[PDB]
Amino acid sequence: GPKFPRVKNWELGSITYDTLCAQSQQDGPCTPRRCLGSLVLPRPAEQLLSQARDFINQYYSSIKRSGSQAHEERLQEVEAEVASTGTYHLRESELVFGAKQAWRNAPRCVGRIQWGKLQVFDARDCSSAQEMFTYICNHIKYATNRGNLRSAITVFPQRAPGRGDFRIWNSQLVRYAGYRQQDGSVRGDPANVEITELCIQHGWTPGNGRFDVLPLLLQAPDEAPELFVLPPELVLEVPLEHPTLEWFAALGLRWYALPAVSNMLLEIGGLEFSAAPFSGWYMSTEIGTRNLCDPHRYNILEDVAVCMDLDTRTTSSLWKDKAAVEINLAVLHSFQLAKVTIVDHHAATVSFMKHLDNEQKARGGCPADWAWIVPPISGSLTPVFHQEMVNYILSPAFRYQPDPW
Amino acid sequence: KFPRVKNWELGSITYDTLCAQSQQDGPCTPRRCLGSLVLPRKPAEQLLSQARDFINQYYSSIKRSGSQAHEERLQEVEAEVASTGTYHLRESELVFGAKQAWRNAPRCVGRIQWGKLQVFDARDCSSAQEMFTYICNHIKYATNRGNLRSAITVFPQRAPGRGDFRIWNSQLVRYAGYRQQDGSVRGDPANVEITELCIQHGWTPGNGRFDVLPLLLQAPDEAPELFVLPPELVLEVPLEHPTLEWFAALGLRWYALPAVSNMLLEIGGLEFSAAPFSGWYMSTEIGTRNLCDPHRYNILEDVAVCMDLDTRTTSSLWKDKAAVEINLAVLHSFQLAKVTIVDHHAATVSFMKHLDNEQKARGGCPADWAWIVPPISGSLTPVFHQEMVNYILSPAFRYQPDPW
Ligand code: HEM
Ligand code: HEM
Ligand SMILES: Cc1cc(N)nc2cc(CNCCc3ccc(C#N)cc3)ccc12
Ligand SMILES: Cc1cc(N)nc2cc(CNCCc3ccc(C#N)cc3)ccc12
Ligand SMILES: C[C@H](O)[C@H](O)[C@H]1CNc2nc(N)[nH]c(=O)c2N1
Ligand SMILES: C[C@H](O)[C@H](O)[C@H]1CNc2nc(N)[nH]c(=O)c2N1
Ligand SMILES: [Zn+2]
Repeated sequence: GPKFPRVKNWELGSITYDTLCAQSQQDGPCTPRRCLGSLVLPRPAEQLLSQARDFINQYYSSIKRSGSQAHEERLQEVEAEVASTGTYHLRESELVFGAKQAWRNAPRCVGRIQWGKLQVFDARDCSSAQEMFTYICNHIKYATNRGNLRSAITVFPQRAPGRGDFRIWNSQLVRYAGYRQQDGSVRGDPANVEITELCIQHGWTPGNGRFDVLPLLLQAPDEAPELFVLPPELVLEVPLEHPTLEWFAALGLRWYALPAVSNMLLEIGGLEFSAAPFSGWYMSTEIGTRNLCDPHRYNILEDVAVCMDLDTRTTSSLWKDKAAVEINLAVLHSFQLAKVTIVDHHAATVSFMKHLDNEQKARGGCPADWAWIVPPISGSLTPVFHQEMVNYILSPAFRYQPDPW
Repeated sequence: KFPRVKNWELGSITYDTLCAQSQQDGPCTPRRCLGSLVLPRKPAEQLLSQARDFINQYYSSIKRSGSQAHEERLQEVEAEVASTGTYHLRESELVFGAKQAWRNAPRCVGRIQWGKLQVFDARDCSSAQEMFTYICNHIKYATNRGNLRSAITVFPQRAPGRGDFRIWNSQLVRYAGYRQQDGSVRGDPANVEITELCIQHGWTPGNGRFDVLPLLLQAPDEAPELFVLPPELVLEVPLEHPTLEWFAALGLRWYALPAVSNMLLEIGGLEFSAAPFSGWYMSTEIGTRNLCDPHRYNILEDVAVCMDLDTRTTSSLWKDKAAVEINLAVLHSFQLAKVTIVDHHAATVSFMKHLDNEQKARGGCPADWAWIVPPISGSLTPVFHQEMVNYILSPAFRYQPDPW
């Protein structure tokens, strides 16, 4: 009936219509002819004004003062600013509204039922690579909260016309090193080879563990990146052990407790925040399945499989499956033991169902990227597998951005 | 420009320029992506222009475009359409179409096999009665005593101002689902509607968890007649776990032939509303979906209780654990009974070569990423890390409304 996407859940037979996507005024990667939905990365005062106006509108609507004289005065104030400085500034609580919106608007995040509880740290005053380090340390301390993790974000100055961006070069605040070996292999995390090399070029004296935390490479505007090392006590880690296979502890596997992305642009009302790191806490398959078992990461599947005594000779033993499950069980049980916040793929996807059900009533939809929302193990076994999803770009958004170098 | 496709496990990059040949539209626009939707939302030289293409496709396939045989065939088709508003395909053209329709189905992980397909021309069918005979034969050939074989049977095309040949059942083999007034459901919940359609057309229902349903066959503009499969055509496998003794006690079992009745074959503009096709199972279809899906047989918890696992909390991964034991029992049983089957690992590996062959022959391969990745152990298989482009090529297998 309705001229909007029909959306069906096949477990339950229930149907919904996404009316929110009518607000998506950025084009994604698909067209009538080809669907590029599996792609990870597909690729003026005039222009700013219209975005700004749309954000202020979103904001005043969020506090139910739409069309009020507060609202229409703010708007005038902004055009005034864009008029003389070619840009405009945000208010504290605007900023906070946007930072939560970009989280809420983020299609690849199963964790969004929490989008409301986000501590936003204003660092728009920060003026040095030194001070960035200080802000970042505060964040890590706060978000970690001794293993009782608290989602948070820290926002450094926005892009100014004709001036260097605040940029953090590492992809995450915590990243194990990747050491290109003499024989050709990589010691540690192969995902992090290039940054590991860059720290080195910039002065890092490098270890040779599998699990060496990298220093940060913080860049203030128009200045060469500066190297900062994290105090080992600030970086909580969890040693991985298994609840019934006593040998698993012997593999010496560790993961860090805090997932903190630091290379993503945060966009609000057309304002671009190039340094704006945020943190939540892990879903257990991020560690157990992708980070530890991906062919092109630590690739520890055959190794566990062999200790397990499995038939790694043939696919049909499902030796890969048995191994990956027990590795995931180990990530779960270890974090639990350590009193570090962790959520399994079942419980996370159940909560996302509730989120969808929530956002249905609240906005008439929730933009979602099915491929990224369905766990990388036991897909069919989680509710979101059977849940059709519409994906579109809403703003404020978290965007990808070129590596500074 | 043209889509840039990357493998995130190897670092390789391809370019799908075969997508440039899609002339059907998909559910997506630039503002919204509806790739995850299971179904869509639902004059005469358009037909001709579909036929002219297919004929060119066919003659280019056998290395003879522009030639005489091509030229004439083009005009044959033109003339038959101009005078009758439709036309017909010669059997070798049909066999080609049917094989392309398999090759182009973006949801199939098994297309490494696409050249090896037995085509039965059954367009000289004029009754429910004949339909049944053609189907009984499909099964015996395709089943092939458990050494399974890919086959399609093509019943007469749709025709303007006449009803359609239809097979009402979703698959030639399905288990009856009886809704018991207790809210609950005996058998396969996915099959309740068709079970009742069967009952009401005078089928004598059983009350087992795995009751093989009869076939409702419908020749044009007549009521569907009801035929019963001879038990020795329905090859079934009992499930049993290679190390868990107690598993065979579960009385589980699944048929061997996955054959689909309700889809529509489209070739050069012609539509075939009855054209069932079969292959062999991939183990996860049975082990994960059909037995563990909450809305199917849903045996996840029972098995888990039998494994003495911890139902109490999700974080013991009991769901995951039980599932893997199930998929194993399906791989065990089938391999023990010498019934063709393939595990999800073996399957996606072959698909990767298929992707590579396709990239070299046509410059691409239409793939539905969400359907290619198995229902367990996603990233544990190489297709997870492979970007895919999706689009509708013709010939094509399509969905179509149930005939009621
Ligand atoms: C609080 C618990 C959270 C959980 C369990 C969670 C879970 C996840 C997971 C599992 C992914 C996919 C990761 C991958 O495979 O790369 C993801 C992606 C994402 N999350 Fe969340 N998240 C949480 C908090 C947050 C917060 C606080 C924010 C923003 C302030 C956020 C923003 C995002 C974004 C933008 C992505 C997309 C990643 C990308 O585009 O590369 N998440 N999240
Ligand atoms: C020979 C071994 C084969 C294997 C292992 C295989 C595997 C699969 C799998 C796993 C699916 C996903 C279906 C689902 O999850 O429900 C699928 C779908 C599909 N396959 Fe294959 N297949 C095989 C043969 C064939 C043949 C012979 C044809 C056609 C002649 C075919 C065409 C299709 C089509 C059209 C779909 C989409 C089904 C739908 O939309 O419901 N495949 N196949
Ligand atoms: C807040 C957050 C929480 C959480 N639990 N997990 C989180 C995981 C991420 C991980 N996103 C990175 C995934 C990726 C994207 C692009 C490319 C490339 N090229 C390589 C990898 C980000 C934020 C997270
Ligand atoms: C050739 C073939 C081979 C094989 N191994 N498995 C195969 C499985 C199928 C199963 N497709 C059914 C999936 C579906 C589609 C639409 C709706 C609806 N509405 C509900 C379920 C078809 C063909 C197969
Ligand atoms: C090619 C494909 O998009 C890629 O492997 C995706 C698949 N799904 C994913 N899902 C999540 N959550 N994170 C990922 O990095 C990916 N990678
Ligand atoms: C909603 C979701 O797209 C739907 O359940 C899909 C997901 N992927 C699938 N993949 C396969 N192979 N078969 C399916 O039936 C489905 N179902
Ligand atoms: Zn799409």
